[PDB]
Amino acid sequence: KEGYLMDHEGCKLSCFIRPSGYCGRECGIKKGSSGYCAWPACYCYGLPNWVKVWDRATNKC
Repeated sequence: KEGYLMDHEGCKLSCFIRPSGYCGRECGIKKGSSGYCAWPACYCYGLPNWVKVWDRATNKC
């Protein structure tokens, strides 16, 4: 599964002025296989199906 990671508040995880590879790391902590800064937010590939990703409809940010 792919999508934007969220923080604890339901906001997309920002990658404004982060080092390169930040989003790949954060995606990997959630067991994703790849990620990148889809500026301004981290986007992941290869997440297991149980991982919650951002959804605009239900956003709480």
